[PDB]
Amino acid sequence: GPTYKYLQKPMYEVQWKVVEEINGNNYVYIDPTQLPYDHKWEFPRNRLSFGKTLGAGAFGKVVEATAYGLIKSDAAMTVAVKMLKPSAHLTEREALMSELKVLSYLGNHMNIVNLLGACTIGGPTLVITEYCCYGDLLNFLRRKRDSFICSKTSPAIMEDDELALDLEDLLSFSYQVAKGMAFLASKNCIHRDLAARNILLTHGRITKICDFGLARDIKNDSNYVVKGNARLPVKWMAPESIFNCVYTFESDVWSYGIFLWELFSLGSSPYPGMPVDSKFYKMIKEGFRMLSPEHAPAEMYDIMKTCWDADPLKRPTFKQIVQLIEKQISES
Repeated sequence: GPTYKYLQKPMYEVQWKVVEEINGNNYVYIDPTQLPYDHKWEFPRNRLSFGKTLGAGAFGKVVEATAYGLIKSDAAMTVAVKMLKPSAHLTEREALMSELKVLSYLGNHMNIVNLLGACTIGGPTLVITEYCCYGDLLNFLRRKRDSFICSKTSPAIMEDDELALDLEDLLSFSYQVAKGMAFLASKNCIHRDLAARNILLTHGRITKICDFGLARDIKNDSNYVVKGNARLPVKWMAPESIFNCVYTFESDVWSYGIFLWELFSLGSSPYPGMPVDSKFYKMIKEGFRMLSPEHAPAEMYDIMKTCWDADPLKRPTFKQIVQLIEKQISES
């Protein structure tokens, strides 16, 4: 209804950013509304059947659905559908349109959650993406955790996957996520919230980097902390990024280092037991770092440490990380 303050209610926002140029120092981003939309993506909404909710946030949700003829003309497939509230204002719907445009611009890669289609006419805006049957990687690591150190106990069952977790899995996830992020970086794209909770797993134990924002309300997740005017994933953020309030290619790399730590720690939360407050920010800026997880190979811990270099310029690029891990594989 009518309000007497200009500041608009919180609404869904586009999550990933595309960089136009770095003149600094500072980043200038592309305005996503200016990107094209190809109507080849348009899918008759009557060909969707909605199932269970996968995750819901304050503004909308993502649901499991079946789609008929979406990719192969005479076949049904399971997909994930992103939606706002049915009466969402056009300005909020436009954020979903901009998201659709960014996904289209990025293009397809095995290690992201890919765009499959959209319903932008004839009703509430829907974005159709890949369904990842095993859910998020953080939960997967936690369910499978006990099997890493026991070969007698039956591994936790997740859908059809009754297999144990081993070092080969962790090395594979490390490599896959690095490739996915190298892909995003190659398109000048910044994720801003890379973490195990936002990486999904599908058939073949393939990891897919996700934009999960619509599917949770961060007020209910203690890994997001009030810091100034925002609630932020501070334990995954680079110190200079927290201080200057800017997300960069180098701060995504910092996050990948934190991801490697939680990966080889089998789903433990970072800086365990450490209060997140004035003292935490100070200690990280002054050089405090986590030590190696028990299960992390030395070369992976070494990558972690470089991802956490106080100087953003000295951190590896994702391209360089991919090369390093591929060197590991060849020598293995």
